[PDB]
Amino acid sequence: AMRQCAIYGKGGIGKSTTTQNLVAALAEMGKKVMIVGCDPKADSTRLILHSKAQNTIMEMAAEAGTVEDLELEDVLKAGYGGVKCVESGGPEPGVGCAGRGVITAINFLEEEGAYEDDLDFVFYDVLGDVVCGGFAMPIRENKAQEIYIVCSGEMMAMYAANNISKGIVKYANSGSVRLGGLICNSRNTDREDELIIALANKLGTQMIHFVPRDNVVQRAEIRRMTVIEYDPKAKQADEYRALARKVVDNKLLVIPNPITMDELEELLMEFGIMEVEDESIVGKTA
Amino acid sequence: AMRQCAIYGKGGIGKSTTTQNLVAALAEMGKKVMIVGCDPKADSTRLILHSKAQNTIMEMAAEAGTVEDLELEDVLKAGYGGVKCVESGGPEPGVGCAGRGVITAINFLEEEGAYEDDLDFVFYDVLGDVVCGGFAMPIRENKAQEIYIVCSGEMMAMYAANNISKGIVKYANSGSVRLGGLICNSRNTDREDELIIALANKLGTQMIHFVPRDNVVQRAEIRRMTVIEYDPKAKQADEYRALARKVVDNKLLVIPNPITMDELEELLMEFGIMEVEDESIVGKTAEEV
Ligand code: SF4
Repeated sequence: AMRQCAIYGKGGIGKSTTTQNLVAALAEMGKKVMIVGCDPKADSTRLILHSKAQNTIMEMAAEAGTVEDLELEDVLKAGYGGVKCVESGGPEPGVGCAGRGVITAINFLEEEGAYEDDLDFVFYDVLGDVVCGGFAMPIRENKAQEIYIVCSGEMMAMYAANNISKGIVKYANSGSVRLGGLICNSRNTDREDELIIALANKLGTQMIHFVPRDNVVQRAEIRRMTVIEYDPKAKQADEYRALARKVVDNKLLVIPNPITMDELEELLMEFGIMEVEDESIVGKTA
Repeated sequence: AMRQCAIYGKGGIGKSTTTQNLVAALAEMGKKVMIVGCDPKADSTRLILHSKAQNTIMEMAAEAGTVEDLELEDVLKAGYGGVKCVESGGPEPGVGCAGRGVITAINFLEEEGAYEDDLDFVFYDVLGDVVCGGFAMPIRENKAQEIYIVCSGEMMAMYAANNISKGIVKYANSGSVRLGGLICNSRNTDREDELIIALANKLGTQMIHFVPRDNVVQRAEIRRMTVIEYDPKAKQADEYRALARKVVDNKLLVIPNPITMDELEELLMEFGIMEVEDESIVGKTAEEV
């Protein structure tokens, strides 16, 4: 039956590009898939639909008067391989809450029968900069049972993974939301692969796939498309199919073990990302 | 007469380093200052205190029962130049709202008379990666009158500048809160100064200063310090004394004119940041060439 997944991770490490490339690979294997974009920039569907910007549920609602008058056809678009795409829309600057926006989007999709239409998979594309109650809404309301965290071998992306893990610990007694694994979006940095496997081991999960950097991703991105669609023969295309294969097959759903800031520094030093701090020069004029 | 300011801007562009270097020059120049860190990392005070991490109000309250069981001395620490320091602390991951925490920290500091104590400036350091109702708390509740925006000549920094400006508009209508200027944190990107001068004009504001890239900032950072403390004769110190002098003298406080997404992208393209899109290759497979 339909699996409900979310991809969570920091901004500016290519999470949405990895999400759309994975979803493309899943359509190619013959799964029927929906992407529900929950990023405030609303950038989670452009490579499926070949568009500059999909009209969001917030925008279309606040324009049809309210969500009550909105037609599913203005909001749900089909793109590469029949993948169905919808955007939440981010909060209204200075007043909104992403928790309220995501609930509106989901409640609206249920009501119109989106979740029932032959779907194998739904992927919530969600921001993990700050893991407040708003961005955790898909977890609190038991909508994303299988979470995959995009990170990279850098402090802030790994801190965002840890905080996402703590969001999953909080809802543990409540429902069935589980961490299914980490995805490492490569930044070309030494031992990044080994850093994310070790972080996975300490979190009690797996690194499910290492996504390499390859120029073919940007060649496809400039054309508003996925690699699967642009160049089905590319080495990079086989890397997205492999990750799709491991996600379809995946049974390792856990409640993770969040680590301390001291244990995070310890992995980042051990893997050559961070240096010994020389406590001796602290507070001292030149 | 105490001036209540907020520095808003996206993460990963050096915002908190610029803020602390600005507060450090103001203290060097006779001013009594308080920094209220509002970033979830709670990174707004380390270079003032030469400290690894300042205890946050959220962490202390939860361990001490509630915020009512805290004393001022455990929360407000003084560092370089008499500069008073406080970290709100960020939301409990998965449950909390950043605004709930920032409002709890601000009521506690008023209640303990920390705003009456011979103060020239309060500076809130606020993350602008998403301008929800939470991170606008200092603006919705009339605590910050003058907002300055750190950006850089990068797409996401300037998208953040524009959403922060729309946040000011929502409250400036029916409030005294105003936009005081853009501060460019250089990334040594070509024509950055011009891009931010142009964005400032389109918004109705000024580019109050351009902060260059200088390796002497990391020399100081590495020792947990501001450049004014680490080497006042440095060229980069006068940069921070100039930005300070302009904030002290500033009388340009505006309701901004936010720009559309198209008007912003045409800026990025007019100054060589964003590439012009070739519409003829959109949707074209390699097999179609
Ligand atoms: S919960 Fe998170 S998103 Fe909602 S308002 Fe508070 S901070 Fe913003």
